[PDB]
Amino acid sequence: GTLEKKLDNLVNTILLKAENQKLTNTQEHILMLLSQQRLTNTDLAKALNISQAAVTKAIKSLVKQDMLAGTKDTVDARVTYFELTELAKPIASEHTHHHDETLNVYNRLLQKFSAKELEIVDKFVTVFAEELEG
Amino acid sequence: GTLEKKLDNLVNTILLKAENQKLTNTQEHILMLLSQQRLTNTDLAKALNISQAAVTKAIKSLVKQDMLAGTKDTVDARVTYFELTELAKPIASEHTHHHDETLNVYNRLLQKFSAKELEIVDKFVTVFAEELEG
Ligand SMILES: [Zn+2]
Ligand SMILES: [Zn+2]
Repeated sequence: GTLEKKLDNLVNTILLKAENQKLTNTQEHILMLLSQQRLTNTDLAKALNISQAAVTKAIKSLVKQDMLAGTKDTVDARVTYFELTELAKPIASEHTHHHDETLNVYNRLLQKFSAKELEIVDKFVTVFAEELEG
Repeated sequence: GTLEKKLDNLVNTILLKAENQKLTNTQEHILMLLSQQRLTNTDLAKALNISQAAVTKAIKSLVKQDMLAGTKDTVDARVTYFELTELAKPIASEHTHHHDETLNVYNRLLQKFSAKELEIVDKFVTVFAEELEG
């Protein structure tokens, strides 16, 4: 019962719960992002903290599945912007409020902690935040 | 910058980093578990905190991929035990020490916290632990 182990479990459940429980999470969160405005491959890599290449994989699958449509900027031809299609919009929404609920779960969970206890939680989830880069 | 949001991000990166970066994590951790001893479908569901059905999906894929072999108990015919095959063992090992490294990352990360700060961390990762059931 080192906290190290507790951490490794926590993450393991996060992965194994997602897995088991057709679109990737990447795909789901791309749709979610493009739900509130259109964006480049590059905004999206930035926003979601992933490779350009990973967006372009997901993007292409989405386009194959009629989810998404690329339409080029009329000042800079290099740039393409993606909109959702009608088929996607129900899907984006559904995922959007799946995420609204998980925030309540997070809120309720955090309520168990004094607001000074929480500054450690904040600190902790913050260093944990991007020690996940490697 | 509510901690709620910080949490939802943390998890999101955990999922999107795993995804992008052929075997599932379930599969990888089943192999990992069966690396140190043989076990039922049921030990494994318990151990990994997932449905019986999810183990049997993963198990069957593994058997199709020649990773795994079921051999029945000689006192209770109802019970099947799974061993890894030779093809699997390199794979289990590799994943085993991928996990050895992530523990150092976790350790190094936790070192930044006073040992009283850490009792909150422990508390926190513990309630977070299985508020992830729903
Ligand atoms: Zn999501
Ligand atoms: Zn793993």
